[PDB]
Amino acid sequence: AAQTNAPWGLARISSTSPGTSTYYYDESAGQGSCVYVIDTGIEASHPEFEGRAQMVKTYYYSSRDGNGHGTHCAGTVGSRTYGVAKKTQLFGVKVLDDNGSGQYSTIIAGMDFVASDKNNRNCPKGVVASLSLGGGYSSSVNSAAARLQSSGVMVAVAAGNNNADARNYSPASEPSVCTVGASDRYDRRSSFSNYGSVLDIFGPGTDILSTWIGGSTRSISGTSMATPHVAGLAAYLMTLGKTTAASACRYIADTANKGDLSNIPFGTVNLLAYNNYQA
Repeated sequence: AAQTNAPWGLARISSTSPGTSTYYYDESAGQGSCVYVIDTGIEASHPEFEGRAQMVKTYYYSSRDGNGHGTHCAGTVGSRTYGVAKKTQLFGVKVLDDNGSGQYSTIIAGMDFVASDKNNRNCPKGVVASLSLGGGYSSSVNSAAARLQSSGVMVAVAAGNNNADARNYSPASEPSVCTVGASDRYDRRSSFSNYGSVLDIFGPGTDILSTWIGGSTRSISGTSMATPHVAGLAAYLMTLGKTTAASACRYIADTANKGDLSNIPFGTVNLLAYNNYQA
């Protein structure tokens, strides 16, 4: 399948070169997979989600996304126009308040929630969790992400936006999950992207158009935007049967575009997420 005039990041993940604008992908499109977006919530009524999104848990007075961040990330995973995996099922877990903040204890509870809640959902092709959040190093936060991964969920986490080594941030620094840095449309490391040996992969993160609250759209930047590209890619590849939740991060690294990014510090992987789709 071909989506013309796609957001640059979608075109990038199906291309061996920057500078194109059509997204190519297998029409299975993540059908039968599920992606949990652990964030500020999801505006499930947005026409872009087509009834495939739902809130399943909140720790606050509402499950609605009063911020936009979680809706944007969910749109990059799975919206019809802005999403990588256009037929996946999206489940929102609101661990962040409408200012975008959350206590680590709540975030940990949300991760353990997903590890159990997947057993209440129909995801025959597999389960992914997208975590566009983080703060300073916490062994307890890292352990929660490790448990979620161990339970059979492909965990993708943001590297962080400090232009610093991600070893000092959580859950970015957890070795067993997929830690995602950000790149721009010219294949440069995004100016804010964290780096370091703990990164597994880069995805598009600068000037990413996606869904927003109020039935709208906007372009924003962050490792928060790169992470759902990778989460959606994992769901798409799992639906194709090419990999599993336990092996998808490594598979994405195996099949990435290699050595094409600029300003990658010595010792950080130079790997850009790529779907290897042959139309």
